[PDB]
Amino acid sequence: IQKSDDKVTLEERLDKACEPGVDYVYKTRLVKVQLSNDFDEYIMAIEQTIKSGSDEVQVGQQRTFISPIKCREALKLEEKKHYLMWGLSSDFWGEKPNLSYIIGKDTWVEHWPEEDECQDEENQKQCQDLGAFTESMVVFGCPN
Repeated sequence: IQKSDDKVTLEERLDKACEPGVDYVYKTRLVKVQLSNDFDEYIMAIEQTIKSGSDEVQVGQQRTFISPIKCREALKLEEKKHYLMWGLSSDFWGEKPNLSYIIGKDTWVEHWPEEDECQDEENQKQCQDLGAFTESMVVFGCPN
């Protein structure tokens, strides 16, 4: 989703992440990046489950994000970083114990800076929006 992180507000995240099309909302980390000729895969671990969907995954379990190689320069996924990823349930690929996901055009990937990295003035607004995002969907959920 090519909306910029400065152009999106907290209320835009509240409107987009509470849609019934959007199935999963997670703040997570990634472990392994495997680069292949067909598609690049990301073994990725659950840090929090902000909004669980049709996949029953627990905190600390690992899943796989599949992206095409042309998005490898576009995603800019660096290892041991935190990312906010949401999206729809149409990106189911495998079966239930071996579920794989697809980074589609409707998949929201955002850089989540760390707790020390919130101390910068450039990352203050993003940390405030993402903290109020977590404190709105974890504690109170999504209305309608």
